Amino acid sequence: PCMAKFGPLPSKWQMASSEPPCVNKVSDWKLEILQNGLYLIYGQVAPNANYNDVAPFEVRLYKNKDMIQTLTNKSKIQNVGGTYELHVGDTIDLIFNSEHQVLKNNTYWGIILLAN
Amino acid sequence: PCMAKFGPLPSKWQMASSEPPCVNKVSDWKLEILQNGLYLIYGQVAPNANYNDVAPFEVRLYKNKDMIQTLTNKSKIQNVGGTYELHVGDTIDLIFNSEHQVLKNNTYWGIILLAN
Amino acid sequence: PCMAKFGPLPSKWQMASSEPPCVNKVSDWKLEILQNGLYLIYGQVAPNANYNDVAPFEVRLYKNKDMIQTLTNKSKIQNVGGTYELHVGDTIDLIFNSEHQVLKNNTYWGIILLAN
Repeated sequence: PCMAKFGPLPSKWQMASSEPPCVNKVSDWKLEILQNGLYLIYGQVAPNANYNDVAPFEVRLYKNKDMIQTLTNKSKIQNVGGTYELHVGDTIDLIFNSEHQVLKNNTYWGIILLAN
Repeated sequence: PCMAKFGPLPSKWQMASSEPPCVNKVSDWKLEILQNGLYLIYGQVAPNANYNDVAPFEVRLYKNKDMIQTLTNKSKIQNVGGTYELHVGDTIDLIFNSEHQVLKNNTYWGIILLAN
Repeated sequence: PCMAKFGPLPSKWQMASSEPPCVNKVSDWKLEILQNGLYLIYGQVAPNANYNDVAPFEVRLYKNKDMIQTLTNKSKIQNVGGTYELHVGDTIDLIFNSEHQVLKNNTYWGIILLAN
């Protein structure tokens, strides 16, 4: 199997595949796709309940430059991802409006190659 | 493969895995997770069209004590589940506001282990 | 693996399975299920931005005669599908309110057999 997961704390990027790998980590919360195929993106955002800064609550999942998911709910744990056919060079990134909107000890996302 | 499905009638819990199993049935509509891993929960709620009792319409999917899905639509067949990384000891349960809100001959949920 | 995908242009139905096959193409955008099992339907609708005809915007996914997904958003790329236990004889079809509501060079759907 080829899969990767970022977080939650203490972990950053964790990876497991054969050679050649299907993905490579770019930086915290961001990955590049190295093989064409059918992937399942998964994970969860646990929103910090006592978040009281001025930035509105929003978490955004990016495929390349385009948002593919917006999470707007400050109370409940919400799933990230879905099923995506992805191509070589694509990136996936999870971006928080404020690093404190979220509980990084219970926030993560990952990916698994399902098929070519 | 490791998988399990509850219902629909006439069936209750049906299971198939190797030893040791990845899940074990707790009771009707309720399962315990026995291995850490990436699961896909699936299934459907077929709402009883002629439901006329006082209880409002709602079906709830639970992970442990927390609702992970609420189904509020009394007319259409609606999918249950999604992709969840689950841990040893976790339960998943499907709870109906009234056993008659739903058509148990066309209502079920199941689970498959995707990866460790 | 057993899988099939329609589109995007230039492609129509593309298939790959062992014998006997799990699905067979009926016609453009429409497939029949030949084996009972757990499938994942995937894909995306890329809405034509400059769509200005009288037909309202809607894309519908059908399981047999019943809509299982409605896509109503004229601006963003939106995912199609989810996880469905499907039976022999079932059809899946993707229907557009107007063939021009959508960019067929970036519109497709596919299916993969996950388990029996």
